[PDB]
Amino acid sequence: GEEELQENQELIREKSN
Repeated sequence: GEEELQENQELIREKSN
């Protein structure tokens, strides 16, 4: 869940624009 918790906030900002 950790990778989908805080780390998800990175890919949703960058890998989503």
